[PDB]
Amino acid sequence: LQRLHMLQISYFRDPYHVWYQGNASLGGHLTHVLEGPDTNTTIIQLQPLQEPESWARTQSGLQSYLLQFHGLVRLVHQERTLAFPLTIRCFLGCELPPSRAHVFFEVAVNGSSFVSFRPERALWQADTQVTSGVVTFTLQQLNAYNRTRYELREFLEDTCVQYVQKHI
Ligand SMILES: *[C@@H]1O[C@H](CO)[C@@H](O[C@@H]2O[C@H](CO)[C@@H](O)[C@H](O)[C@H]2NC(C)=O)[C@H](O)[C@H]1NC(C)=O
Ligand SMILES: *[C@@H]1O[C@H](CO[C@@H]2O[C@@H](C)[C@@H](O)[C@@H](O)[C@@H]2O)[C@@H](O)[C@H](O)[C@H]1NC(C)=O
Repeated sequence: LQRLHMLQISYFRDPYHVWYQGNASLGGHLTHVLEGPDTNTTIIQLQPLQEPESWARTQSGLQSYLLQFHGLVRLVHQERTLAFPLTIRCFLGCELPPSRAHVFFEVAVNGSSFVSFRPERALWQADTQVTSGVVTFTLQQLNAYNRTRYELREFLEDTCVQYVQKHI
C-alpha cells in the first residue's frame, strides 16, 4: 500500500515536563524525526518534501498538536491522578490501496494498549480491559469535543491522505 505512518513516544517524568521522540515513514522510508523536550521540540523533514511555506504550516500544526496532547495529559492527571514517570505511545496514519483510505490512531500507556480512534463514527474506544477512572475520564474528554473527533478525522482522512498522494 501507499502509507504514511507517524509514531510519537512521549516520556513524562512529571505532568509538566515531557520528552518527545518520534518519526514518520512514507512508503516505508523514514521521512521525519521528532525529538526533544516539550519546550523546544525539534521537528525536521529529512528530505525537503514540503516547500518552506507548506513546511512552516505543517510544523506549526504539529507543535499545536503537541500542545494539545500535553494539555490533555495534564488535565487527566489534574482530575484523576496519573502515576509518573510514564510513557505514552501514539501510532497513527493513513493507508491508500492501489479512492478509499484506511486511517488509525492508537494510544498506549507504559507499553499497554490504552485507547484508540474509531474513524467510522469519529469516536475513541477503550483498548484495555482494565477499568479505571483514568480511561473513563480520558475517553469522556476525547469524545466530548470536535477537536478530538471530527477535526482529527479530517487530519487522518484528508491531510494525511493528501500528503501521501502528493509525496509518495
Ligand atoms: C509506568 O511505569 C513506571 C515504571 O517504568 C511506573 O513508575 C513506578 O511506579 C511505582 C508505583 O508508583 C513506583 O514504586 C516506582 O518507583 C516507579 N518507577 C520509577 C522508575 O520511578 C509508573 O507508575 C507507570 N505508570 C503508569 C502505569 O501509569
Ligand atoms: C532544549 O532545551 C534544553 C533545556 O534548556 C535549558 O533549560 C532552560 C530552562 C533554560 O535555562 C535554557 O536557557 C537552557 O538551555 C537544552 O538543554 C537543550 O539543549 C535544548 N535543545 C536544543 C536542540 O536546543
